[PDB]
Amino acid sequence: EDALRGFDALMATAGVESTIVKHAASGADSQTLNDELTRSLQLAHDRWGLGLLHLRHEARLDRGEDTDVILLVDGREVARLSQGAAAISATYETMRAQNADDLSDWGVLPEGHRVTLKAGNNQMRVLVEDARDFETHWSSERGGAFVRTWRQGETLAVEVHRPASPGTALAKAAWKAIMSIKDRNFQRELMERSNSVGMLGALLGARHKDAGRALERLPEAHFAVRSTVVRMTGGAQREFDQWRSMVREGLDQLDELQKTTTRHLTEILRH
Amino acid sequence: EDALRGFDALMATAGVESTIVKHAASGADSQTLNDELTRSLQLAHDRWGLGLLHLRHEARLDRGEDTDVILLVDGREVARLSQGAAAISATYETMRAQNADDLSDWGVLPEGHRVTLKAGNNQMRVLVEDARDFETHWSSERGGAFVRTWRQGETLAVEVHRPASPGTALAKAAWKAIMSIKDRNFQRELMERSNSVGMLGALLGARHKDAGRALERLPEAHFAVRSTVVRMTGGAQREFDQWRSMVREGLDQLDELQKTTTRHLTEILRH
Repeated sequence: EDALRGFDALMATAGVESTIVKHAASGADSQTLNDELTRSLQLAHDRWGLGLLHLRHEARLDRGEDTDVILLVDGREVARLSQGAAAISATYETMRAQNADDLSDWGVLPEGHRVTLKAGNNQMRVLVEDARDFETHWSSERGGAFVRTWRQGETLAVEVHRPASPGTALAKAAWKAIMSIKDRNFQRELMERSNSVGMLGALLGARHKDAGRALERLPEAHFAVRSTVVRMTGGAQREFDQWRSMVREGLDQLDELQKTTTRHLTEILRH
Repeated sequence: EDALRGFDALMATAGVESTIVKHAASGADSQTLNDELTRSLQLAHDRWGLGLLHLRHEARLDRGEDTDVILLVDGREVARLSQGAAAISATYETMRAQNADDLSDWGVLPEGHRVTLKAGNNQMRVLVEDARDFETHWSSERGGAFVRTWRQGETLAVEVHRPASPGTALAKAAWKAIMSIKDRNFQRELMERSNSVGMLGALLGARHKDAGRALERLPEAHFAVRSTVVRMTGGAQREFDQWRSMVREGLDQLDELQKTTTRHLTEILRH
């Protein structure tokens, strides 16, 4: 029964408007349900930013009962939702790798000479206009963000991410939930307790918890949103102006989405 | 019996030091003989410059008698040497295609955005240093030659060719063979006849021919050498200086080889 809501909560960690409950009860074709799951999962991963973009993430339904949702990588069974979110997180963590900096060391395209951008400006104009495949190293974009870009065939793509952590997501949403209390005496008491237990600790103590009893069961606890990817397949792929436009779009979507998730997080913080 | 010498003459049209007679009579393994044939043929094609570099040219021996040599393209039987050189030429001609100019329209790498180099200088430095695959359009090199370059994986390659024709090859070699007569009276007579029949016509009339009786049977009559390719797979592939060096090398080899073939041609002209 409960697999549908699990997956929806998972997706909800990112701006993923899953409608699986509106089709699972509609008798939708199993292959179309799986297809939609998979597209949702892939988008989810673009948002989470694990640097696992080099993999095929697929999602399936089970044939037996109690019907669960299988997470697969490259057609191999990896996880199931019934394992709880934390296990899925650790599973994905064993897959991710980081370089000398706190950044993904992987790269998207099959291995082999990722572009050492170094410096320069017309550096990439050549690549957008006159190049088959390539992928850049990370660009240390000054605006508090890191970005890289690649193209595969007729598809051009850019990703942007800020180094984040569910803990920063929770600090923001928890402080914001404390500010939204609108009960200065109770708020005062909780702020006073935050001095020793942090924002989250105080908020947990307010709801008759010992160490986040329901917290560990909920997804948002780990793998917050920290990245986004903009891609286009189509004539404009080499326009370059389109490329700056993608970058702008990506920054805008990153900021909007992480603020949106803090909004939803803060919301559930007060229930 | 005669297939070995046919192939050797074919190869001899280009600087191809075939030794097939030293191994066919040595009992060499059939697969190694075929392998060597194939490598020779591919080099031959680099020299001839048909713009068919996008194909797999392979050469095989026959199992029956009288054992002939099969020319294959992409594992399909295309021609056999027993067909005479002219037929092989026409066969290859149906394969070649030329653009708005007298140049091959094909390109090497699978189709899709060959680089419109247009103008510019650091245009390509980006590509040698920071690019996976690509291939340029032809470069109108001022030095009476056209050149283009591409890379496939860890292999970087450049080709250079001059627009030529076996007829120009024969005009040069024939005039040179007339000058090498060293019999000013006979030479005078043949030069006088050239006025109406061309150099080749005069030289044919000197050897009791009507329209090149043996000429049509010999390879050099068609598909002269007009191109060469320099390729490297190895660290230096992105050095760029190595790239200029390849270009220099290619021009040098083109000039040396076409002069060498004129030498050998002229030689057979006087027998």
